[PDB]
This record gives sequence, structure tokens and C-alpha cells, in this order.
Amino acid sequence: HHSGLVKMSHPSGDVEACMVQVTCGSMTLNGLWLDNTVWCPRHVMCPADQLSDPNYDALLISMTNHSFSVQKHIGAPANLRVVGHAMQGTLLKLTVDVANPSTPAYTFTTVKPGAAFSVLACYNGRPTGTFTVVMRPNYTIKGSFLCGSCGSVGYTKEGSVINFCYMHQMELANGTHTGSAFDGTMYGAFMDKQVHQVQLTDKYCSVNVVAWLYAAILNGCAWFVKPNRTSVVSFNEWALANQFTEFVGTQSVDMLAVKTGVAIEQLLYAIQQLYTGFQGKQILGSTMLEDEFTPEDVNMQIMGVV
Amino acid sequence: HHSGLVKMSHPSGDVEACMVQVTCGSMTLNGLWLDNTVWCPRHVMCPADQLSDPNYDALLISMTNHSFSVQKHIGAPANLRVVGHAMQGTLLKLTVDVANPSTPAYTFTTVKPGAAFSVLACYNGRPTGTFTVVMRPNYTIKGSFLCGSCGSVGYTKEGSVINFCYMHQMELANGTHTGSAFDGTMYGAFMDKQVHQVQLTDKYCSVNVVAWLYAAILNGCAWFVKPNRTSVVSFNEWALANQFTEFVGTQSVDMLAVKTGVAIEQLLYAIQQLYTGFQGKQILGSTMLEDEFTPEDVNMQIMGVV
Ligand SMILES: *[C@H](O)[C@H](C[C@@H]1CCNC1=O)NC(=O)[C@H](CC(C)C)NC(=O)OCCSc1ccccc1
Ligand SMILES: *[C@H](O)[C@H](C[C@@H]1CCNC1=O)NC(=O)[C@H](CC(C)C)NC(=O)OCCSc1ccccc1
Repeated sequence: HHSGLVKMSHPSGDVEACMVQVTCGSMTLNGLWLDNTVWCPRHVMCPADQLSDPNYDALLISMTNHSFSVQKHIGAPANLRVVGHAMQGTLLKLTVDVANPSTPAYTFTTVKPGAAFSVLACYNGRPTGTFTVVMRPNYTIKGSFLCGSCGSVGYTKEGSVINFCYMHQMELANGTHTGSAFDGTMYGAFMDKQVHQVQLTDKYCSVNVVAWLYAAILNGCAWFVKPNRTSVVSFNEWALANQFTEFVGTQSVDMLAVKTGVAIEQLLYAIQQLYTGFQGKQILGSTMLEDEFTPEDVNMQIMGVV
Repeated sequence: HHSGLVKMSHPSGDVEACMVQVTCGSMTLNGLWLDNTVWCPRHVMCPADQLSDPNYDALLISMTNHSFSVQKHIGAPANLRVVGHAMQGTLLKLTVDVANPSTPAYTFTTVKPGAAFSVLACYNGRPTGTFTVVMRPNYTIKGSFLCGSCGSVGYTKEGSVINFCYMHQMELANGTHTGSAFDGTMYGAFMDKQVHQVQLTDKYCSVNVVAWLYAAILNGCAWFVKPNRTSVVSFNEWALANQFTEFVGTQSVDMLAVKTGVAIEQLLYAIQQLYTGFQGKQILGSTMLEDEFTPEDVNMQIMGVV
């Protein structure tokens, strides 16, 4: 039995219409054009001989409006003249002379560990792929980004409003990725410098494992459900010693409990048992715990509830 | 180490601009608007009391142009007046009075087992998600489709040309999905009738397993590579008895062999060994063979080659 779960991204068209190419000196990457503003990573200003320890304050003062070339390629093409520039954290805010006529309704938000978002991967201002990731507990994502991908954006969508939450910046030593929020902060403890950095330990996202076990029950797979129960408090004590995030319930999880008639505490017990071993059994085609699907994914994809 | 692989879909904007809602009687689903033509599943004509054994020839003759209501909701809205109608296999071709001003360059093609394509899942003519699937050897896909999803489309993209290959029709007993090609044929042996149908056995897609093992080597994971080799001919004899597709090499696979210095026949031997058991070892975080990534996915996502 197929679970009915796929990695589901938002339709990307609203965001595709906002992507541009930004060039500064010897650097080119992507930017996001909303109203009269183009956002892009500030390391587009960095010469290759400074990438390991840039002085971004001095680089910013060294730029003029002529330092930046901004072009839109796909769809309605345009060359955008930069008329102001500013730095916010690890992002540049370029002011341009033309307002994007296809600016969607949008907000800026920060995504939290365990939450999913959609990524539009772009090179030279041209969208090339879309995928969805969950923010890991160590503030990396398991993405797919190559040279030239910086400035690619991540977002969620509520109704017609696009909530931009990620601008791609870098690849870590273990092949995961991180970037900035649109307040300019890097996710986690990372810095936008090309030097090796301490990377924190990842953890299983307990609330997403619970979601996946509910997806299994919703698919008729419940061999792991027992009368036994572990309290949230007891589970969370256990989680700290076993590389799991502490569990915090949500109405999304509560809907899954009501639909299945299986209590959260039953699944917290099952996780503890499954972590010691699946004993050769499979859950939704897997012999290990899955934490890349959220309670919202399961509600939406299986239960039809948004 | 993260593999650098995600489920990567095409940007969906070009196709979003083609989706419409088609209503006929008590049925509503999605259609695809290209030039002056709207394509949709023919069971939109079926009354609920005929779904198990429709007479589609008689249903078609019973329709007039007034029988169909076609509306575009998102983006540039329009109500489209139907001025002709026709049946091609399991699809209707509605001719409308307005040509889609955002018709992309496009072709129609049929996708083959093991090949990947992008799906734009739509409800009531509104795109709601995108995901990528591989056509299974039994001509189903492991999708995520609910009531109202019929007429959702699947496609590949070469350059700027969209190759439409799938229009969603139905869900099988094991939760997988199938649909039609735009020549109107159902994939596999399926019929667009709401009756239980024999479903063929699925198989591992050997060429995609080889691709994934190459992805592992490209990530520094090669413990399973041994000097031993199995010829393509010998492997394919073995595959028929062990629920694998027969392996057919491509230039995409050959590039992976050249890049890694590991021969295809070495990986065919490794597959045979891994199928008997991983012996507690992991490959790219998995204890089972992965066949949902193509040689092209690995070339593109890891090697940067399109
Ligand atoms: C921008 O397009 C690019 C994106 C990466 C290239 C390969 N895949 C990517 O995701 N970003 C960069 O090249 C980074 C620029 C810095 C922030 C100024 N540098 C980068 O990712 O270098 C990685 C090695 S340095 C490092 C090592 C370990 C932990 C942190 C940083
Ligand atoms: C169209 O929106 C809809 C899509 C499915 C609804 C639930 N998820 C879907 O993918 N398609 C239908 O409802 C089908 C209409 C037929 C083709 C006229 N019917 C359908 O999928 O019924 C499934 C039960 S009948 C069946 C059982 C086993 C094998 C084949 C068919």
C-alpha cells in the first residue's frame, strides 16, 4: 500500500515572477524582486580574495548604485536600474526604479525547526527546480543547491499570501545547506563567510515522527500501536538523552488523534520502542523513523484538510 | 553526509497558467487550456449512476457545447465558451472561443517506466501543489491525489518546451494512481471505469537503482563496490526471477561511470548482493534499495549536468 504521501511543494509561479539576476563585480547570483526592492545575499559584493573574511561594512560603503546590475530574464524581461542600496544583516536591499508588476501578496517570516517550506532553486536568475524541505533542529536544510544557487528563496503560503522565510547562502561540510531569513539573520549560529564552521548535531523531529506514525494508522498500518503510553513530560525527558526534539502538540496533531482514535501518548511510547529497533518490520515501506513529513502534510495529503 | 538529492520538480508557473475548471452536469474537475483547446478526462460527462460502466460513445453524443462550463480562476481570469467538443480515447478535447494567451511551447509525449515527471495537483481549476514521481513498471505512480484532482497534469521540460505526458484519472486499490497520455490512452492496462481492476506487480527499476548507487559513490559512500562484476546479460536473466526490471544503459548512466571510475557491471553485482541483504549497513541513509531517482537526476543534482 502506497501511503499517499509525496514531498509536496507549493505551485511556484507567483515566486518565479519575482526572480532576477544580480551581478556585482566578479559575482553573480539571484535576487528577489518585490515592489521596488531587490533582495539578495550580501556576499555578491565580495571579491574572491576576501570570501573567507569579508569586511562587509567597508564593502557596502565601497559600492555605488552603478556597482549592481539587475536583470530579469524569464517572463516579462526587464533591466532594472538600481537607485539605492542598503544592508540588512546578511542581505542587501537594492532599491530599483521599476516596481515589480507581478508582486504577489507577501510577508516575511522565520521558519522553525521541523516546519516545512518550499524552495525555488534558481541559477543566473532563471528558476530551474522546486522542492520542499523541513528546517532541521540544527538550522540546516537537506537541499539540492550548486554553485550559483545563492539568492534562491524558500517560502510558505497561507491563502494567496506568500510568506518568504529563506534566502540561500551556503553549503555546510556535511552537504546540508543554510541561509538567511529576510530580517537578515542567518538561521542558527552560521556566518556568511567562506570558512569551516562548527555545525550542531541534528536530531529527530519528534512531532513529525508522530505525524508519520499517524499517517501509517490512516493507511491501515498500526501494528506498532499498543495500549501502553508515555506521557509528554516523560517522553521529553527521554528525548533529551536520545537525540530527539522535545514534543510539543498542536491542533494539527490533535486532529490526527481524533481521526484515528489513537492517543499521542500511545505513539510517544511506540517511538521509544521503534528507536530500539523495528525488529524486521516495516512502517509505510520504511525500516527507520521518518521525520520529514509534518502534521500539516498528513492532514492535507491524506485527510484533505488545509 | 546529506546526499544532495531531493525530489526536484520543474518550476510550475508555465503550466499553472494553463489550468482551468471544467464542469459538466454533476461533475467538476480540471482541464488543460492550450491554444483554443481544453483537454480534460472524459468521465466529467459521466452521471454518478453510470460511473462503473459508462457508455462514453453515447454520453458524447448526448452532449452539446452548452453541456460544458469552463472557467479560469487564478491569474488572468476568464470564462471560456465551448464551441466544439470531441473525444480522443479517455480524454475530451473541447474547443473554446479564446486562445490561451499564455500557451507555452509544448509537445505531447508518453513517459516510460522508470522515468520521472512533474505533477501539478489541482482542485476546481486551482493549482494546489507540485511533486515529482517516476512511472512505475506497472504503469502506476505513487502520487498524492484526492477527490477532485482529475485533470491534474504531469509533464517534463526540455529547454523552454513543456512535454505533457500525464492527465490524472484514478486511484488504484493499493493507493497508487494512474491516468492518461494526451493521445487518450490510459497508461498500462487500466480502464477509466469505477470498477475494481487487476493491478500488475511492481518491480524495482534497475537503472534507477544503479543511478542511486552512483550517487552514493559521488558522495564518498562506496563500501559496496567490489572488483566483482555481473554482465548486463547475466543481470537481466537474474532480474526476471527477482522482480527487477531489465537494465538498459544510457549515456546518462555512462557519464556517471566515467565520473566515478566504477563500471556498471560492478554495480549490477552490488545490487544482487544488496538484494540479499544490507547486513546492517546503510547507503545514503537507507537500508533498502532506492529506485526513485533517475540517472538524469543524479547527473543534474550532484554533477551539475543537464
Ligand atoms: C552561493 O551560490 C553559494 C552556494 C553554495 C555553492 C555550492 N552549493 C551551495 O549551496 N554559496 C557559497 O559559495 C558560500 C559563500 C560564502 C557564504 C561567502 N560559501 C560556501 O558555501 O562555502 C562552503 C565552504 S566554507 C564553509 C564550510 C563549512 C561550514 C560553513 C562554511
Ligand atoms: C477524479 O478526480 C478522481 C481521482 C481520484 C479520487 C480519489 N483519488 C483519486 O486519484 N477519479 C475517480 O474518482 C475515478 C473515476 C473513474 C475513472 C470513472 N474513480 C476511481 O478512482 O475510483 C477508484 C475505485 S474503482 C477502481 C478500483 C481499483 C482499480 C481501478 C479502479
